Amino acid sequence: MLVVPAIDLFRGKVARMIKGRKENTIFYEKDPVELVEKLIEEGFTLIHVVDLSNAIENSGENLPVLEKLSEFAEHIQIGGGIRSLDYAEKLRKLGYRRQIVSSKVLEDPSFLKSLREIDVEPVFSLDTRGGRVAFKGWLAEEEIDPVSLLKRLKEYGLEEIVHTEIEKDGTLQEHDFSLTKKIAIEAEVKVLAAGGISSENSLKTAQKVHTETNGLLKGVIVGRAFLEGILTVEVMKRYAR
Repeated sequence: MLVVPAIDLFRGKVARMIKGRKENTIFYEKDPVELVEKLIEEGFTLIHVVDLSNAIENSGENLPVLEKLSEFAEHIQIGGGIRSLDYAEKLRKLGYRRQIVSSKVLEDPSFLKSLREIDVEPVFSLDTRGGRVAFKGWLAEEEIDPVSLLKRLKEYGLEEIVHTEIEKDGTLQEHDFSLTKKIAIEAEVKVLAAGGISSENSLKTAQKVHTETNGLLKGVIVGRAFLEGILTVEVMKRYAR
């Protein structure tokens, strides 16, 4: 299956905001380009990159790094404030075909079709907690059943998502793959599992669910555990294949 290393970029540097809080931001002493280059060399074919400068500060400070990383764009799925077709087109020109989107799709689902018109694969970031859809701007919404939401978006062309159980990294618990499996099978969508991916058991389990779902669960995304060295590249590679 796929084992996708993930890194956040903020002001040109590899970063991480603890439990999604900007007031608690940390920077890793690792060059973003050398890091991605090493991952490509170690055999990883897909890397998850999030431009926090664009997402949080509406800043283009990370563009130069993303342009230097365009050399590996075919192996990168990029996210971070992608809310307009003009910006999606710019990233696609740089080679980023796989783009992570979320809030814009909830506001205007036709955005999905529009992205496909410029040959972008819109990967919807589905955030959940306790099995319920949990998005910053949709906390009062009547429907918060994951499968229900996805079925609605498939009518608009949705085919793949990143399913993140958002509280796992904070509660120091591992991913609950039963939910991911249910979403994959019932909504019939391709899924990359995220959140609580910090142990070999989680990788072992994901590989099993990868099989039980006949491939719908494409693999997992390793973020905090990857950058913190909790999950070594050796172990990650063992399940990459």
